[PDB]
Amino acid sequence: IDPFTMTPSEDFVVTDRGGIVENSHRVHAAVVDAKGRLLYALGNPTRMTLARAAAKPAQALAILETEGVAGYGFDDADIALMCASHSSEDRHIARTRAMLSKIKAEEADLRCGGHPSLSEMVNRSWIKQDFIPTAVCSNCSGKHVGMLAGARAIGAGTDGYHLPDHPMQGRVKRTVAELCDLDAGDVEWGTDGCNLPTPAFPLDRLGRIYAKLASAADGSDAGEGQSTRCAALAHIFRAMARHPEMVAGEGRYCTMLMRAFDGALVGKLGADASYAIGVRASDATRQLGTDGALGISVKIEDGNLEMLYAVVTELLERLGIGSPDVRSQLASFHHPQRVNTMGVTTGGVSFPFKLRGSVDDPRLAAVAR
Amino acid sequence: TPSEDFVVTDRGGIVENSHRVHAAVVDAKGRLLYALGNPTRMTLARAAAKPAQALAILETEGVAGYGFDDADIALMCASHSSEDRHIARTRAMLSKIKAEEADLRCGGHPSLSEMVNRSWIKQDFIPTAVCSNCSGKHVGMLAGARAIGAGTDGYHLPDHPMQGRVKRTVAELCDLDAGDVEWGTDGCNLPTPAFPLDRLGRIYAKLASAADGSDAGEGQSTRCAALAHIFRAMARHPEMVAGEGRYCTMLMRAFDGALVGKLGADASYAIGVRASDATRQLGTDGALGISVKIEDGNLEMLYAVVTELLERLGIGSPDVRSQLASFHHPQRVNTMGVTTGGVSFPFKLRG
Ligand SMILES: [Cl-]
Ligand SMILES: [Cl-]
Ligand SMILES: [Zn+2]
Ligand SMILES: [Zn+2]
Repeated sequence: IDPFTMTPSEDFVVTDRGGIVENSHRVHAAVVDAKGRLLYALGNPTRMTLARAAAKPAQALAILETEGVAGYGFDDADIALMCASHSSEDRHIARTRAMLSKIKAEEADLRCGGHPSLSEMVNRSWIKQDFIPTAVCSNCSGKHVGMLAGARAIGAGTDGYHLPDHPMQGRVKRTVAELCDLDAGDVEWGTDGCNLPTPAFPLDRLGRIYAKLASAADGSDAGEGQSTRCAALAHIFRAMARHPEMVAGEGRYCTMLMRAFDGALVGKLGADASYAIGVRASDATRQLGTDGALGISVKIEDGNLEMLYAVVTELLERLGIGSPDVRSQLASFHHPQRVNTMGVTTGGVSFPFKLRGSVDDPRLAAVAR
Repeated sequence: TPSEDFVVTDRGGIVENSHRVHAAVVDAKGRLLYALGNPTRMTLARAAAKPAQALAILETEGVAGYGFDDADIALMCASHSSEDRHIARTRAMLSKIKAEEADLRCGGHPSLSEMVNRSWIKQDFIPTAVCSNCSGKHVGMLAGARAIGAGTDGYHLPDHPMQGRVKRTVAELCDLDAGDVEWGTDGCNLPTPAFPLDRLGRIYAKLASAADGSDAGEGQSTRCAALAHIFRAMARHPEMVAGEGRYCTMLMRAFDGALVGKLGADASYAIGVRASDATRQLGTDGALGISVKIEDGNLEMLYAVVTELLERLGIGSPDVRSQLASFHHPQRVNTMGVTTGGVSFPFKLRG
């Protein structure tokens, strides 16, 4: 009610029914440069956050930096599937089996389990057949095959490749902290749905990982000499952008986003409503005030995915990233339909949040909340 | 100032999501006894308003002649799972009023029970009007429109006398002026009210209080008698109010007449508790009402919080509440059988 005392604690996405507030959801977001400097924020941009599957490009880097993995001949689409929370479409299952074959492993070697598909259409096909998904159907199956590959390549057991004491998980933990530029004690660890260790760290550092992806892609495309790590980051970016259907699937936000942007960015979902985007240097990033790549990370405090995709699409519009025509491929996510059982629209979504970082009285405190 | 009351989920002790909780616990006159969050938050009651809409139906002149029974009234109060038995009862109620499915003005939707919906998907079933979770309410409004000789084609429109009756009855049960109730449109295409959350608790306290007064042989107005009947119908036929496995059904079965409870979509909940040792211990001499809203709309968190609140209020025994253990602490087990996290209730009741 007072535009001059607005605060991070008031950064919301709200749904209404005939103008009456239905639900409200707190938003947190960080927009960072290629070194992690914070450029813009919503909510608490340093919120300690479970990255969930948005950490997968970092886990893929740990796989690709494992000595001997290159000999298996994983291609870009295989790397994309390592980075994926796929919809368990037949092509994802088939590629998982092909990756198994490249390392001479079997489905029984996987330590992830089946689950209902992340795609409603795939799940409808499974329901019709009373199909029970198995390990090879896991949305994380590509990451698991990559972890198996790394365990085999260094001569570790494949037994227990998913456990924290295994050297593959030691490599993951170190790689995540290094990409975030954190000490190990500033990264916390739980266990994911796919039964791997999964990291939590300040939300802005998830943005920093993705800014580093995009920055590495810029350096590779420009022909700059790169470290082995930067070359591997550039390869991960390229793989995701070239095979975005491996990263998610038909009708999925990550796939539709990356297809619409045609190489300009990569993006990835984390469960419980986190999202991360790495944006290559562009006219839009320069207008935001940086000379290199950019990273964006978002968390919806209560975990609602429909709201996450609406907010991410709104934030891209506010940041001037893309064109209206590019972002219009995402219109169904930006303003989710609210049509009742008789075809009547009953309400909608609104975005009463305010990006900070672009000028207010110096006496307005922005308390991260 | 409202407290900062949350339910919080974790993964290995690391915070995953948090959800703001609003709750009101009120006496039979609506006086606020305990609260979480903002107990007066303006809130869409959604289907938690259905007992008030059922009252408007039952008070309509001539509706008694159709011979609706207790299970029919329960289905008027329902957000049912569209099980075959709910559809069958909808058709039986249509027949009682000499109407047809084509007269309904609600539409089909995926079932509120995931198990039912999977069964529909396997069979390529397209739900129709008679499968609406609100089908019983719609048959009741048809019945009221026909009973007073109003048109049936537009019984769902705000300008129809049945909707005028509903709008008046809701404000009267809330003890609000008409202008203090706001109205939107529900999923089933009826007008749907919003009012302060504590007033939703007040409606359910009046249900339970009427059940107590009928049980006790008090001189009741026709309205209190009808409220008592609604309470009794819900408690006697809780499977009509929701369905197998649903929180409302399991809650009411566990309590065996001691309370009624009802879900509103987007995570509101209302309970009417008959006077008991537990209510007297809370400091009231009559019935009480409980209303809850999860700010972000998460249903799993709603049922966890409602069950936690019952435990904090002492309502029921530990043995009775243990039937709801699966809702109180939702399972957090991964695809390989490993427990990955849990739910916590850092909130504190304000008295
Ligand atoms: Cl919402
Ligand atoms: Cl949650
Ligand atoms: Zn995983
Ligand atoms: Zn309805």
